Amino acid sequence: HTVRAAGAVLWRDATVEVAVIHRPRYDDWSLPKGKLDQGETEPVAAAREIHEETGHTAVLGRRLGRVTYPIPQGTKRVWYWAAKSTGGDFSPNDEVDKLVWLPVDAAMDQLQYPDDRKVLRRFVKRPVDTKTVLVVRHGTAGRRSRYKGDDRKRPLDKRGRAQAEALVAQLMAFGATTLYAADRVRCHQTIEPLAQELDQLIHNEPLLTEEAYAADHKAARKRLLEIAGRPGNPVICTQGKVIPGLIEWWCERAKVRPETTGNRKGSTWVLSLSDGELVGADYLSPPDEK
Ligand SMILES: Nc1nc2c(ncn2[C@@H]2O[C@H](COP(=O)(O)OP(=O)(O)O)[C@@H](O)[C@H]2O)c(=O)[nH]1
Ligand SMILES: [Mg+2]
Repeated sequence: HTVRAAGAVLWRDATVEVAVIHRPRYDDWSLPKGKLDQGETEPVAAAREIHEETGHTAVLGRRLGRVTYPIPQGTKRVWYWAAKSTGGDFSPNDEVDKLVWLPVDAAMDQLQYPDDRKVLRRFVKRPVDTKTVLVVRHGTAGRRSRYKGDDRKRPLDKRGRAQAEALVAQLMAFGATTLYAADRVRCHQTIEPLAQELDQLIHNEPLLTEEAYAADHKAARKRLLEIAGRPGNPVICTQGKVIPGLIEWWCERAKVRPETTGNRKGSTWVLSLSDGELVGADYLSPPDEK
């Protein structure tokens, strides 16, 4: 069998130091990680494990790949994120009796596992103090053909409503702060729950609809870059025939290679930016898939 897990390179600005945790059961030094709970997405599990094992709150940034290791029951697969500490503090807990904050070179020597050193090597390979643009395809909204009335007003269905609710924890894991939605009800409804959680208004985006994008893709590219340049971590909820065009264009321009890809309803692209440059493009499956 295969056990899905998530973890992080937790880091702080002491000047970058990384957290290394000691687990006395095994007597080893590692990166924080743990298994996904039922219904949990990898990013939400990573943030929870950071809090349970280190005592810190954090904001996830760039994805740092996956590590597979054998366990008695079969295989454990762990997706890792860079995670900047935002608060909290370490007190000993069930799994961890010691935490040390080390510069990356010293942390590399402290780690027990070759695959944790590979993760830390990926961490240092690019900027970590990043901002994040979260591009979300709206949730499930039934069929255009079975809908009577303006297609623009077609609402989320029950499943899509559930996806919208499940996206709050996932987008908050990345420190979402500002909200944008293509001019379609189904796009606004996907981030409505997040708008209530943040108490933030959704800015309507006429240029990022399928129809607008098809007629004027250059206006849409320029609008994406403008949103990306504003302070904060914006969420942009749009449509299936818009997102691949925008993501592939930006990744080809920046020479960024996405490790995963897809375009499902409810999916999220985490775009990591440093000083205006794209440095990561991480596709997350819908919260009720995978
Ligand atoms: N190769 C490898 N083994 C690990 C790692 N973490 C834990 N283990 C080993 O895998 C087994 C299960 O540990 P773990 O995955 O932490 O699960 P838990 O301790 O039951 O929560 C134990 O033998 C661990 O020593 C790792 O990063 N790599
Ligand atoms: Mg283990």
